[PDB]
Amino acid sequence: PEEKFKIVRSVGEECIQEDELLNLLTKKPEPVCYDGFEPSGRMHIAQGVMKTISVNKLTSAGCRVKIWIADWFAKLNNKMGGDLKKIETVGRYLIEIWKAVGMDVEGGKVEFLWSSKEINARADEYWPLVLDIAQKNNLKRIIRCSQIMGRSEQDELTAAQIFYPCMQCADIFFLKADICQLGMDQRKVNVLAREYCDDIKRKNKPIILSHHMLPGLQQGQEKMSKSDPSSSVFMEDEEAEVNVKIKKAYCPPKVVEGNPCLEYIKYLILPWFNEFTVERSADNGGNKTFKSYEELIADYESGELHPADLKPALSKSLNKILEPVREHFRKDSNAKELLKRVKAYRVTK
Amino acid sequence: PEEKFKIVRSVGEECIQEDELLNLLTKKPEPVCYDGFEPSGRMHIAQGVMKTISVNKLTSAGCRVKIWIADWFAKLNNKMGGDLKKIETVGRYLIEIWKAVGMDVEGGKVEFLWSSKEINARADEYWPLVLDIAQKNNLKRIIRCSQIMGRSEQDELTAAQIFYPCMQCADIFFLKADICQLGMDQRKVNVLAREYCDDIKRKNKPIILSHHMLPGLQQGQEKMSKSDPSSSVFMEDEEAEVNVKIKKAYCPPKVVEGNPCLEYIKYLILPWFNEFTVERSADNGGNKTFKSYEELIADYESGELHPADLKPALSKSLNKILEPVREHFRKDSNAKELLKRVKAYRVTK
RNA sequence: CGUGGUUGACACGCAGACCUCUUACAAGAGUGUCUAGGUGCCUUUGAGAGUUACUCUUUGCUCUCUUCGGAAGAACCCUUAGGGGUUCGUGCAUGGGCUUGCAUAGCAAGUCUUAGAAUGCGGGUACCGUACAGUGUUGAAAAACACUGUAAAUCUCUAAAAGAGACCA
Repeated sequence: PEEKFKIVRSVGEECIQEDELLNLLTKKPEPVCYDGFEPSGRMHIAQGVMKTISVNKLTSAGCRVKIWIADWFAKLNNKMGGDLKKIETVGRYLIEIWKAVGMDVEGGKVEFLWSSKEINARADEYWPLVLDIAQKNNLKRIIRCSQIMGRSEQDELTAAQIFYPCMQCADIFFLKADICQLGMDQRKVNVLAREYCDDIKRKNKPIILSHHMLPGLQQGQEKMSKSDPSSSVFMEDEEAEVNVKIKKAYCPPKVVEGNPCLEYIKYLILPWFNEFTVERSADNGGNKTFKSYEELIADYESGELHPADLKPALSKSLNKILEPVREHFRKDSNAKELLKRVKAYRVTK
Repeated sequence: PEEKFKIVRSVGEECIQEDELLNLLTKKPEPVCYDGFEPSGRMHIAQGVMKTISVNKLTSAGCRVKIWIADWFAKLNNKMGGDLKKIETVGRYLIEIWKAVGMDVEGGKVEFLWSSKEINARADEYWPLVLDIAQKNNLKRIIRCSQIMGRSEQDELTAAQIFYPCMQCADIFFLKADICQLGMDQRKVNVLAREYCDDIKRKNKPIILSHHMLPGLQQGQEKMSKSDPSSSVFMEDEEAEVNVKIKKAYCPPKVVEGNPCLEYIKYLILPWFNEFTVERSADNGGNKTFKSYEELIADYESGELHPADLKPALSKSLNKILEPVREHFRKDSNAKELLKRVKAYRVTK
């Protein structure tokens, strides 16, 4: 079990109640992890590669991971104009990308679930729980959780934008979840779920594994936004476009803080290949391999590793990791049609 | 149609867009009526008998009436502690109550429908509507739709309590109703729904048929309260119970305003019996029969009809109205069991 | 913006931008490309009636003549030629004196300029260069002529928002 809490804790930067997670790993042989995915259009890299890495870490630890294709969450946030069929197409696109990028679906440990079909099948189990969470939480607590949706508390929130935390908190218990492996922004609704467990006196509270929020490619972008395609790497971005964005990616010399390129390295590459090789001419210090992020940041700050070397090796490696998905969507006809339809849709706020 | 227009109009104290109502009666041979009521315990007279009078008078106009069994909604309001089983038992109690009191169901024009059952059978049709109502209306408007559960906007609100108004407003297009026969009390959510569709630019708003809110037997009670059985005559109340409640009922001499006995006559006896007979000794002016309410008020204000004579006649007529219910619940085993269980349930605020 | 070409084509002095390559946004290379807007007016404007649980208001969708003349320009019907019957096209806030809150002059307000087209702004209305899709011609490439359109391609093809009068979990 020791390696296991290491393997899983490596999934998220923030882990609440580490001892209880250890207990769960020790006692219940196949913990169930989940994350929610609103199909809101083209999905950027932090969504694909980092999550594939995380789910692979979990399944290698023996965890069952449920990928919640949260369609009504997408409509509740008026994605795609709230269109059922476009949203279904986008979800199929996402599943295809995950299969292509190297997600261990064939392992039999990853199950992709639709909120509409699944919840439609057990409405009686769910809706009472939503009513209960909604009843046991005043409005203000629900509104504070709006950041799960990407909306501030000052946003004019539709009453559905008020219910949304209720359903998303409920899914935690609907799905009988053990580990909430999600992003930072899901932290408020996850705490809503624990305080609900406190209200309903369920001893077994869910473990919380909140993941690092991958920044946008431009300076000061705490997170990639689908609204700025140049600031977000899309998993279907082409070789040249990878290159262009990266070149345009912010990467000040000797400055690690707020330097996105180093962060994407840290959270994608070293997790992907265990090391980062910067290929350099003999005159400029020759080829160099970074097996760890500390070595990379040291060589970056000292000035031995300049951004002009990081970014090219960086985009090289990014295009490498992305090439299999390019090949899949070039080869698979249904995936190709899904890609064309998804790019044919307008991104909505 | 003018006959139909008058008949339907007489049901409610306030009838709105009378032009639209006349148009509907002329163009739709069988317009759709309904009532939504939380099964929250013992049935008092204003809720049973007045509703029976209105629904029967409407069905004689050829109208179809859908009685909305508000079990899921009642659970939203925590009736019987929100226990759906007790809610269902109370609903069966109330249905057999209407049957005993003289509903025209055998005419095939009255329909009892279950909110939980129908919503589950057509949840795909329902839930989107509630969402939409949530969207097009801010929080403040839905809280302004608070009353249809009862409290003012100031009392503490949970999120389920915010589902409720939009859920009723969705009931509208869920039921395909053209005229909504309910009390004055459904009003601000009524325009919640008109605003809803003005926004969708549909073409035909349904009519309201607002029933008078019957006061309690005590001074200053603008409406009946089940929290006060002493101010509430229950349709299963024995002759002694009715007589005592009427005796303690507020009825100042020569004062018509706020005299619940007079409104009780107006809305139960004259509508039910077409007349009101006050039995008095030859010395006390002898028996007098009131066919119209104005004659009753003229004699009452002039002092010829004293409360000592009005109250016994009121109690006699009310007991006459309630005797069929007593006989039904005395003879029918299932009705008697339902009565036992409903009386056994603590009316939960 | 100018140049030689009288002129269309053809090249040059400056900017910008679309695409590629590099490159840390920056920055640098490539002529593959393009780059004037006008001629014309209207458009601040009675009321009511309707937009799937009340009224009304701030706004939006439909029915009667569509307020200083209101269908501006267009289109449909009929003509000796002058004309006529019909439809569509319905923009939004302020002033300026009038007096005050202010010793008169910000901002607003009680009044009018049906609208001082005055101050700010879009849409439709023919023509033109431009560019392309389509026709016919001159045309060996290129270029050009005339018509439809676009230049702000296109629209809630109906998921129009808010506000004031009430009985809860």
